[PDB]
Amino acid sequence: SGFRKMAFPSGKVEGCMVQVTCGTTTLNGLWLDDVVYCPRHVICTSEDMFNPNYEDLLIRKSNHNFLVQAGNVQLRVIGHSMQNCVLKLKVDTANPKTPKYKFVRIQPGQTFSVLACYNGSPSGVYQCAMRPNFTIKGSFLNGSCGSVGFNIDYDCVSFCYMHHMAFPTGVHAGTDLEGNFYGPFVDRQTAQAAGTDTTITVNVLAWLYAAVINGDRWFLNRFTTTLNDFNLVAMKYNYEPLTQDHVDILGPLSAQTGIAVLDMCASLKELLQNGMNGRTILGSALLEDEFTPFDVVRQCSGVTF
Amino acid sequence: SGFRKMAFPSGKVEGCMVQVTCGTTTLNGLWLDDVVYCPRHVICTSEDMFNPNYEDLLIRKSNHNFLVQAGNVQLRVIGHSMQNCVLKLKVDTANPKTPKYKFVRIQPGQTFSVLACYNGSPSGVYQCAMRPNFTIKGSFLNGSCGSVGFNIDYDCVSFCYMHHMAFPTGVHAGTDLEGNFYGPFVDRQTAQAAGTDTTITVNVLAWLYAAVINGDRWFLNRFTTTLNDFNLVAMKYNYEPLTQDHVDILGPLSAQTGIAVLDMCASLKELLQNGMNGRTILGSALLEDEFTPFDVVRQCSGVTF
Ligand SMILES: *[C@H](O)[C@H](C[C@H](C)C(=O)NC)NC(=O)[C@H](CC1CC1)NC(=O)c1cc2c(OC)cccc2[nH]1
Ligand SMILES: *[C@H](O)[C@H](C[C@H](C)C(=O)NC)NC(=O)[C@H](CC1CC1)NC(=O)c1cc2c(OC)cccc2[nH]1
Repeated sequence: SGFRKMAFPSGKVEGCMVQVTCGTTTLNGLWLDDVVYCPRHVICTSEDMFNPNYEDLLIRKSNHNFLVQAGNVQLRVIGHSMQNCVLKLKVDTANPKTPKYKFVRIQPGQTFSVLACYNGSPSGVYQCAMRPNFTIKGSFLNGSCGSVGFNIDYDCVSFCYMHHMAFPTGVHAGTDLEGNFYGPFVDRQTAQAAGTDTTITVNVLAWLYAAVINGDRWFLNRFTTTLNDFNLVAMKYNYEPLTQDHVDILGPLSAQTGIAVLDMCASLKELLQNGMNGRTILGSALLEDEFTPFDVVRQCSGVTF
Repeated sequence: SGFRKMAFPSGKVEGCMVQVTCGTTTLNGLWLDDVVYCPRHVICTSEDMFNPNYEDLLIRKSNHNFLVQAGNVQLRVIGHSMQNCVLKLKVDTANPKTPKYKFVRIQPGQTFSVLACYNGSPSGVYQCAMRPNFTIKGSFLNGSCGSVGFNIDYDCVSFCYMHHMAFPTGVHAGTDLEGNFYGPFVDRQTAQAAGTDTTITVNVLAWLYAAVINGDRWFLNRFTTTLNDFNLVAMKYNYEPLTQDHVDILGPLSAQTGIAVLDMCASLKELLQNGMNGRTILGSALLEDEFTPFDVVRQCSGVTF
């Protein structure tokens, strides 16, 4: 009953957040076993940001130049190394609150929860989608770098995002936990254009299925379409093409609700061509594309962790 | 940079969630010190729901009739008592993860985070507002009763909501943790009309201030209004009257942005009378009223817990 943008419970990730200070810069790190993972630009100065030689800057630094605090406890650094755009700080204490975890590189269209942190301390949690242009629309202030994004599956935390930078228009960019950026961005203060974003078609369809499950049906029309004729309209409206793999992924939702995927497409096609005409869908006046099919099923069947 | 509906980190509340079983019914409870708090209708049968004598039903029950599980650990019940619509189960073990906490009865217009739980296990977290008609728009399935809503202030969890029931239209109702319902509802399966809801004016104004802080200014007009002429338009549009206490509460936001509260009102008045004309505000096509002034300041100044 009801449908909300829902984040994963954040307690397993809260117990892993730490503060990392090198010189004047303080940001957040992720403490798993005896390793702290943080963005490498913590070793930069204000004037290094425009073109840092990260490898050279790291030469200057010794283990003791890294202050790592977990709450009020200082963690002794005993090894440091770079992996892509992330720093790995080996510490002499293993995090006793380490959950079962994996590092995963997510694909565009997938969603995850963000635990926004400042000074090693969690501020809030919200749900984000990795946009087709490899950005995310989050809420991050100065000092938020090192905040992570994650999914939970029973007991396993799958970390998929670490925050590195913000751009004009509330656009945020980051890396996986192996340090590789999503999309063509660098941890450098230079002109960096995010590509044009598009709407995640399969997530819109998922959210329409969620509307029917929850009672909204005014938009269900009397038509059907082929896959090809739908992707002609999607491209005109800056929607991702719908692939057969997407059709298969909506399968279980189609079976629950009795609406074949291509009938939902016909209903979507008319929403894009005529608009909503003042009406709302699940309390929204815009088509929502930040729910995956799996997000819908979770919320609607009550999957716990 | 960016603005999102943001929940509090839920880890302090996760460590308090337990499963309570009496007979066939299982729901969630909140374990603080040596006490478990849960909705009293856990002692009901399917046919008792229409008109339960809760006091009489509780006579039948003994301490051992209550199964309380925290994860895989069974907690021994050693005392039971009713307080309004909540049950208090004294247990022989004190929750070692009890945070600093208070029980608070919130006022309409205030927001809080909900930790939706099933079988004592957290499923997700999201942010809700207590509507003027004393309902909330959440996402709750069968088995969600006992899930709680809360705010966090530095280290203190202020519990303000416990979930008891759902009504047609994704409308949800519950109690404070002293067991008293918000609004005129009873824990009975009978016809129960929620009053007409209205829009929380002061939260809309807060969210407009958040838009200006974040860069959206197209809606700022060249006009001002008095308090009285604004409340004439608000009432026509099902908006709560704006009180001087609300004007004072928006004070700090007005000072940050340089927009006097009554100028924002003039800008709001024109949005209500002409609509948005296809435009969006902070990525929304509807005026949003589930951010308090304090929610805006938190998100925009980076308050941590
Ligand atoms: C890390 O705390 C910080 C997070 C930012 C502040 C956030 O989410 N809101 C501010 N990251 C940060 O400042 C980046 C620095 C490391 C990558 C080197 N830089 C930026 O985020 C940044 C650079 C630019 C820019 O360069 C030109 C133009 C416009 C905006 C911008 N933002
Ligand atoms: C507790 O798990 C459960 C939560 C519900 C199911 C939820 O959030 N989605 C289902 N609470 C529950 O079922 C309530 C029982 C205790 C108060 C006695 N009852 C209802 O929620 C309820 C009663 C009615 C009704 O009576 C007439 C008409 C329409 C809807 C309704 N819902």
